[PDB]
Amino acid sequence: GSSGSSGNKITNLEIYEWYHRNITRNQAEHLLRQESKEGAFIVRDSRHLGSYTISVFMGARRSTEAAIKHYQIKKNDSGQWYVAERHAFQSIPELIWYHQHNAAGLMTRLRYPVGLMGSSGPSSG
Repeated sequence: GSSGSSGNKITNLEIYEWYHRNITRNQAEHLLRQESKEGAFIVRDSRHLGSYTISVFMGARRSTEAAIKHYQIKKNDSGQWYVAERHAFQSIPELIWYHQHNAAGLMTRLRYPVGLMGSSGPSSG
């Protein structure tokens, strides 16, 4: 089971921008699609569980199509978050703290930290 508690939680992500909360698969990807540039990454919650998933834009090879990956952040017995299942951290905002400078997990070096306030994008129709 999963039931929150009374009051605000210690962990604060909303403060950041790369932490896209209150979104869904479509949103995560959609946002990246707008950037369509290697690096565009983000962080959302797993409607399934109280976890967090990182959505990065890989982009096709011949820049002809779009590519978006989804790295689910799991936790080990040591209650540490990890994406590459090789480097465990103590806080969510800590795992990406380094990654940004150096992936360190067969992942692209985050370049464009897609934040809540997106740059700009046209509307369907």
